[PDB]
Amino acid sequence: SELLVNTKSGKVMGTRVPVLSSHISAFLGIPFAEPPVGNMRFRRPEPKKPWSGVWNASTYPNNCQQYVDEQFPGFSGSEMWNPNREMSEDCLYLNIWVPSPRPKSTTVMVWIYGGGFYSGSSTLDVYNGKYLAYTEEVVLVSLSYRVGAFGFLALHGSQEAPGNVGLLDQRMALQWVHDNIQFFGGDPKTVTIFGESAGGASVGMHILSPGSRDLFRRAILQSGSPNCPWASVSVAEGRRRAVELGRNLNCNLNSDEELIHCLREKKPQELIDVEWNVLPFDSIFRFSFVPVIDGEFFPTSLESMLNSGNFKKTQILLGVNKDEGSFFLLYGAPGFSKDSESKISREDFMSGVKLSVPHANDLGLDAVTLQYTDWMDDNNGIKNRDGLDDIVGDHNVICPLMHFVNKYTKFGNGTYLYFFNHRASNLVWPEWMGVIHGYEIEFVFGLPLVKELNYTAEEEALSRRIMHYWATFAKTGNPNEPHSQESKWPLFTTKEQKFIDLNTEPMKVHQRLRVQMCVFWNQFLPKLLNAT
Amino acid sequence: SELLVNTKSGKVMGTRVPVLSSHISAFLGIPFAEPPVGNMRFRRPEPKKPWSGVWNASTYPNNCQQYVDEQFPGFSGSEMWNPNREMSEDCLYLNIWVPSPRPKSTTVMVWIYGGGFYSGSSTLDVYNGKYLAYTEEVVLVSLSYRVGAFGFLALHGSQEAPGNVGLLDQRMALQWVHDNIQFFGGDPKTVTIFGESAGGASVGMHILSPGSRDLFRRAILQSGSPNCPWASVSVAEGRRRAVELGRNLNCNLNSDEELIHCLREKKPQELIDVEWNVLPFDSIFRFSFVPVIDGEFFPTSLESMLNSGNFKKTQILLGVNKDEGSFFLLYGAPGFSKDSESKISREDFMSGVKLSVPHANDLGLDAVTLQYTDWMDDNNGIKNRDGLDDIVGDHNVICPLMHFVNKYTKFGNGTYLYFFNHRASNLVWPEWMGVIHGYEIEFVFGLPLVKELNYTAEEEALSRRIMHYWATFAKTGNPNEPHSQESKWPLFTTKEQKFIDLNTEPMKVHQRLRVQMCVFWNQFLPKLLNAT
Repeated sequence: SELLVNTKSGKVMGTRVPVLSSHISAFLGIPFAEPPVGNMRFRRPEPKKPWSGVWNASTYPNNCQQYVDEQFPGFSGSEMWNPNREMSEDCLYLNIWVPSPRPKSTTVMVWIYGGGFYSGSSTLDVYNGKYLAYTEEVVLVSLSYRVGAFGFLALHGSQEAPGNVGLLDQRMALQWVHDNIQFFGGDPKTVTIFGESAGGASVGMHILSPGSRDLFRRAILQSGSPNCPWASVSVAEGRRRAVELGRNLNCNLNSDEELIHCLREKKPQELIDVEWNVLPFDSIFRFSFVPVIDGEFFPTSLESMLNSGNFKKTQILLGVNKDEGSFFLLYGAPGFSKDSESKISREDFMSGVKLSVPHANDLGLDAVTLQYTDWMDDNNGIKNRDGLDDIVGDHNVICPLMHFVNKYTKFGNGTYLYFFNHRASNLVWPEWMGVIHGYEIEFVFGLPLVKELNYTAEEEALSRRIMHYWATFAKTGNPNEPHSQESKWPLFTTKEQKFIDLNTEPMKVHQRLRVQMCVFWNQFLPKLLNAT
Repeated sequence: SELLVNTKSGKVMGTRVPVLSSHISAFLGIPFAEPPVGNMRFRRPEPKKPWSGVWNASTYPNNCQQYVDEQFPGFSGSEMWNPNREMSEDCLYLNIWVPSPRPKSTTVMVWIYGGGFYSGSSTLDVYNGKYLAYTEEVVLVSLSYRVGAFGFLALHGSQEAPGNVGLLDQRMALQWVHDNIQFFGGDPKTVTIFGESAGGASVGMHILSPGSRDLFRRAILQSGSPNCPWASVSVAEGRRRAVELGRNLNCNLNSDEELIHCLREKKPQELIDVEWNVLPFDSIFRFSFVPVIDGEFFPTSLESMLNSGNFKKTQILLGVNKDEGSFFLLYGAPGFSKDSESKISREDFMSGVKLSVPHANDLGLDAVTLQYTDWMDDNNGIKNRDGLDDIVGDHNVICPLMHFVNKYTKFGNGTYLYFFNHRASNLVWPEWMGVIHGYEIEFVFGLPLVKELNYTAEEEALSRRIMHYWATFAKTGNPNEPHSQESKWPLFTTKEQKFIDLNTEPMKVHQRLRVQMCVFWNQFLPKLLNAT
């Protein structure tokens, strides 16, 4: 039977699903690790033990225990990101969408969801692999991993919570795809991993980490890179936050064993209720438990790794959205509202800068303010709003990704850069938010192809172009069709630095994506903060 | 007789001179102080002793001993600024141009020449007061003062070279105009002092210095203000340079008396041959002997004086030229040439920045470079040239003058700001230099009215407009005609910050003259250099 597959872990029974008035196979909730419950909490994942009989993979699995956004109850705009399944510590499963008839050895794409390392699910509607699997004829895999304290608590030195166990979760899932995807029709030597936000940062971390390098061929990074100021911390800050977490739940803090044991006796929702109380600064776009430079998963510091060429050399495709920061200002900076134009005063602009660059001294806050203010129109509320918006995006997503791409391209075997600047017509968020963080995803998974969702005809055309780029790149290492007549997505080179805009208009090639600001955030500010 | 005048110092015999096919009286070389020779060198000026008989004031006086530019022998462009008379330490005289018939009590204008405090003469062709005296019907006075070491050597604490004796020279001349201009038809209670470069800085210093405040009514400052980074030094740096000057001429340095006496036995040309060897840094737009904050001429520091409103409150008219820096880059920065487009490479751009902001640490040099570089076109030789040009002008003339005008307007009784951006058609300097430092002067003195000099018809029209502005302002405190139908030069206010462009096109009002950069040079950089 086409829905029956025999893997090295046991037999699996999938289910047939309808897609664009046709059908494909889906194997949902296949386990790749033992349930990390009880004494296993905070610990590294263990391989799932083989099972007898047939595993029923016809329904989605549970979602990892996580913080749930309730800033706008009912609002589809925000709930479409919340977990749509029972949350549980027993969350390590993966989903596979296979074309029909089953391929013999086709291209594989493994998706890693984002969520600031504190949230995210593989079962969201936006992440439905069937449209893409169907339209491009590839085996689509989406894995899951532990987030929040459950996946990133770090007490370096002990083996009960070494840290980065959330990244080890992903590596585990990748190891399974490597050892079993062949039985689903996929080609293990042609797997592209791709992600967004924290997922984009994760993809960049497997490219850097020696233990993960051999498990995939190519990589796609969307709005996120490993060297982002929010994606990692030192073992010291990791330890400092683990302790404070324990202090918030009144735990015996005499020793790591003391602390860990107390944290293991706690109910999931208790660690989550106080998780945000451990951040060192009053800030925006920063998260409690994230990856930590431990000397294992990451040999040395990320910057020296990028400078020494110590990382997997292959082809990569990456880019960012036009308005990456608006989402965090809405939820955290004073002055912004979901229901108003949110024109910001000088007062709130500067409060926003303090919140966006939390680690900067007064001299630094002054440098940032000067760099993003038009003194010929300093009280223009719309200019201060977009100025604040640019700051959060540049400092957190764009300038860090341009540093990675420029360092990578020096040792890589091919780079393709995009800039997504199209605001979907059916967006429910206000206009002042623009091309929002995470909304390029819907085009990548092809939601515009389904009429009932209500996208324009040009938006569906865009979705197919992007789906063909990602897929054609996953198969060949080049987003372009060999002898096509269409426009060519030029290659990014250390010299020319070309990139393309991605919208519903005739393709246009550009150069030096936001250089002015990137030089400020990557060369000047770091230096200033260090000398002072 | 109309050419005979009896002053409180003695009788003076002037001469009739032709101007625009007419005539006016001229009293040239009237002395206002005793010849500062011999033992009087470096000492404060003494009032000229009355004389019997008639003083012959029909020919220009000598020029103060000074450095003479020989960078372009023959070149009119540079020689028109060199002394056109025998140089001599006996240089303290003043020139008066009186309308004919002699007025009874008309407006007086006293001109103070510029020259970086190391050069300058009242007898240059460009400074001929007859055209202005004639055209606007005002008594025009041009004084002289000692420059270089002769007028600014400062050994604070001693009375043999207290410092600022060059400013005391000007004050002396002003005291004479105050006590005698009435006998020439001028009104002593309506004297406007006005100057350019070092002269503009001098005018601003009489506005600040308690001893000079009562000697004039209004002031006009062109391309220069008291708080310019090149116009003054501390008593310590003044002392440090006086000593080094003495070290260069092998003088006994055991005591001030030792040093001063040795410097007095030296021939004028000997102090001038080594004058430039005392600058602390390799620099551009910096001069050896300039005014010094001594606690006498200047009560406290200039910044606290401007902040406390401690200065003469009256009306002032000031402005700057579009390309104030090009002249110093040509003579001192590597890459620039009088005979080429001078496109600058990245190498020379940065060498230029090091030369322009001599007192900045590496972090500061980086801030400046970042603020003036277009990273989307960093190797564009024309952009690096104009970028360097903007830096020198902004840091040395424009941003400092905007700080003064903004501080003054808070306690003043009226401010009028201009931006001169018209390049004369007969300029002999290359085009890349633009609207050069000191070339608005020719329009102020009305040289465009004399056909033989070869100016366009619109240039002569501009010269009359400007001459009427300066003169109408000198008489009333407002550059505009009471019930005129012409365009109005708006008043500059702390709130609106309006200013006008001054060229051959229909007047246009603007706001916040170069705010972006002015905030950088006045608020951020100072702060950065102080914290680091």
